[PDB]
Amino acid sequence: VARGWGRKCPLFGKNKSR
Repeated sequence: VARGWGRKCPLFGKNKSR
């Protein structure tokens, strides 16, 4: 359900996690 891990999931997408 999270095709955009880089954004959705933080642990996976630290970029968006900030």
